[PDB]
Amino acid sequence: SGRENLYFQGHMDRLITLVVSYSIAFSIFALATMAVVYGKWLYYFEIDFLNIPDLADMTKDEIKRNYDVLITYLSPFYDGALHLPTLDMSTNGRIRFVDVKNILVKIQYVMYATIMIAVIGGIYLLKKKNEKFLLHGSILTIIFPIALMLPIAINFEKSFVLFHKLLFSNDYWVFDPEKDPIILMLPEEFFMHAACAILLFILGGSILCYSLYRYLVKKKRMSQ
Ligand SMILES: CCCCCCCC/C=C\CCCCCCCC(=O)OC[C@H](O)CO
Ligand SMILES: CCCCCCCC/C=C\CCCCCCCC(=O)OC[C@H](O)CO
Ligand SMILES: CCCCCCCC/C=C\CCCCCCCC(=O)OC[C@H](O)CO
Ligand SMILES: CCCCCCCC/C=C\CCCCCCCC(=O)OC[C@H](O)CO
Repeated sequence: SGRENLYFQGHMDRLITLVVSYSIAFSIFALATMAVVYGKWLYYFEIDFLNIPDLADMTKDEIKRNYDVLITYLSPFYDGALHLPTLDMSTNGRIRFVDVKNILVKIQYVMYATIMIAVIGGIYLLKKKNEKFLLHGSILTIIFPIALMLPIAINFEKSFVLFHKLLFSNDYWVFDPEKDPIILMLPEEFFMHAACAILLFILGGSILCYSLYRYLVKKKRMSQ
C-alpha cells in the first residue's frame, strides 16, 4: 500500500509548498504595505521635498498633525470618525477615507491568515527537511505586487477605472480643495514614492527569505 500512499504524499507537500509560498508572498506584501501606510518618515520627508506648505497654504505643524490624525484614523483599532484638526471635510470625503480604511482592514485580515498558514505549514515542511517554500516564496513575493499591476500594461487609463471602482463607493466624485482641502497636502508624487517604498520593502523581504533558504540548505548539505 506504500506506492499509492506516497504518490499522494508527494503531491501533498508539492501543494503545501504552493499554498505556503503564496502565503509568504502576500504576507510580505501586506507587511510592507502596513509599514509604509502607517510609517511617518517618508511623508515627513515629502513635506520639505515637495514643498507641501506652499502647495496647501498650511504651516508644517498643521500638515503633520493633520497627517498624524489621518494615520491614527486608518488603524483598524480606532472606532471613532475622522476629525481633521484644522481642515474641513465633505460627506464624500469621509466616505473616501472609510473606503481607504476598509481595504487596510481587509489586507490585514488576510495578512494574519497568510502569516499563520506560512509559519504553520512552513514548519511542517521544515520538519520534513524541505526548504523550497523559502525559495519558491522568495521569488513569489517579488511577483505578487506586480501581478496586480498587469492590467496597466493592457490599457493604462481604462484599468485605473477598474481599480478605482473596486475600492471606492463614489464613482464620479472628485476631491474639491475648497471642500476637502486635505487633498492639497496629499500630492500624487507622495503616493507613487510610497508605492516604490512598498516594493523596496518587498524586495528586501524576499532577499532575507532567500537568505534563509540558503542558510537552511547549506547547513543541510554540510550535514549529509
Ligand atoms: C520567528 C517567526 C516569527 C513569528 C512571530 C512573529 C510573527 C509575525 C510576523 C510579522 C510581524 C507582523 C506583526 C503584525 C503586524 C500588524 C499589522 C499592523 O501593523 O496594523 C496595525 C496598525 O494599523 C499599524 O500600527
Ligand atoms: C497606490 C500606491 C499605494 C500608496 C501607499 C499609501 C500611502 C499613503 C498613506 C496613507 C493613505 C493616505 C490616504 C489616501 C488618500 C486617498 C485620496 C484619494 O482618494 O485619491 C485622490 C483622488 O483620486 C483625487 O480626487
Ligand atoms: C510596486 C507597487 C506596490 C503596490 C502597492 C499597492 C498597495 C495598495 C494596497 C493598499 C493601499 C491602501 C491605500 C490606498 C491609497 C490609494 C490612494 C491613491 O492611490 O490616490 C493617489 C492618486 O493617484 C493621487 O491623489
Ligand atoms: C516563514 C517565512 C519567513 C520568511 C522571512 C521573511 C520575513 C519578511 C519580513 C519582513 C519583510 C517585509 C518588510 C516589511 C518591513 C517591516 C514590516 C513590519 O513588521 O512592520 C509593520 C509596521 O510597523 C506596522 O505598523
